[PDB]
Amino acid sequence: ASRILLNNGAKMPILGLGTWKSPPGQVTEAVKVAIDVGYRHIDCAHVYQNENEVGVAIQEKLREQVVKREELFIVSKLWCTYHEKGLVKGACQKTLSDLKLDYLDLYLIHWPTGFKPGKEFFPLDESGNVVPSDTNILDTWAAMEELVDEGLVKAIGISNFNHLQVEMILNKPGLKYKPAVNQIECHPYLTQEKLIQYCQSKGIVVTAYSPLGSPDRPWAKPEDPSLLEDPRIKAIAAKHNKTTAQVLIRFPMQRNLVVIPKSVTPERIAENFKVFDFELSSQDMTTLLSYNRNWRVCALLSDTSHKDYPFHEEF
Ligand SMILES: NC(=O)c1ccc[n+]([C@@H]2O[C@H](COP(=O)([O-])OP(=O)(O)OC[C@H]3O[C@@H](n4cnc5c(N)ncnc54)[C@H](OP(=O)(O)O)[C@@H]3O)[C@@H](O)[C@H]2O)c1
Ligand SMILES: O=C(O)COc1cc(Cl)ccc1C(=O)NCc1cccc([N+](=O)[O-])c1
Repeated sequence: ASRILLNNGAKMPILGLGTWKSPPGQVTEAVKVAIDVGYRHIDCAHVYQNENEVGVAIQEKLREQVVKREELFIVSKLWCTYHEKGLVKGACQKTLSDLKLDYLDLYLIHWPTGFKPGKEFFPLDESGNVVPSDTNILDTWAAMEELVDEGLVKAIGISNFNHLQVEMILNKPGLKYKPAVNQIECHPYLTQEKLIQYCQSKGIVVTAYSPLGSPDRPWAKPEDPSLLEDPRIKAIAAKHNKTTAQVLIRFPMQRNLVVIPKSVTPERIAENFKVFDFELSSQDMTTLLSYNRNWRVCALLSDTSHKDYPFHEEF
């Protein structure tokens, strides 16, 4: 199936378009092309600084009669500097205004860590440490629940939460909505078997981000492992007459994950969608899982001391 059922009764497309590092000058066209070739899910965030341009694309294709709103599944995320309960609605409405939408299908707490409120996305002190805010996960979650109650968003979820942090929410007395989704890094070098097992056992859908290894991440080092260039994965792709990326997107699909590869290149956007016409075998799957190195492309050492930093726990 093309979509997976969430706890709110809504269906989420298992393939979506990522937008981190899609420049505003190019993401409008990316999203238009993606909608043309069949994408219905777009992964957004305020911190990506391109939601206006994403919203221009969606507006235009609605106006062209290519899709209607109900067919789209638009996700955004509350940034770390807005975790205070008084700031959450404002942040959500800014995102809605930028995207020119009147609801989000899914709104996530982008990271469990709250940062000092202000204009800077990464507020630092004079020695480079990220400055935290005195906010906590449960209070932030209650503020997210209010967004559902007011119809701003149809579902809420989390991102980059370890299983203890997910448990905190599940075990909150008076909880009103369980998280629908946990969006985490996931690829053959970081296969997340225990966190996926946990999440799926609790009825939480998992979305895999950076499925191609985020080669464009701004802190990459030349010597870092490179998924798209891994000759072992290229070999699996050649035997299916598919590209490495296609293999890398199909892999989490077969683990009952949602997956959100990013591109601004029209040919790659189309290429990446062409993943429902082949199957990785059992051996392929076993092989790809065996490449795990517990290697993360997305972390922040300047915030390692945060009380809620998620990656000290095993999972
Ligand atoms: N929740 C969070 O904390 C979080 C964190 C990271 C990412 N995410 C979401 O996950 C999405 C995907 O992750 P990501 O952006 O880190 O990286 P990714 O999707 O793993 O990889 C994106 C990179 O791969 C290139 N690429 C795309 N398709 C390709 C293909 N068929 N062949 C060769 N290269 C290809 C892209 O280049 P071009 O674009 O130049 O074509 C870009 O450089 C993000 O955009 C964001 O929406 C969420
Ligand atoms: O967050 C994302 O979606 C992708 O990562 C981005 C994106 C942009 Cl626009 C800017 C900066 C980052 C980045 O340093 N993210 C890592 C990060 C941030 C905060 C906390 C953590 N943390 O580990 O607590 C990690």
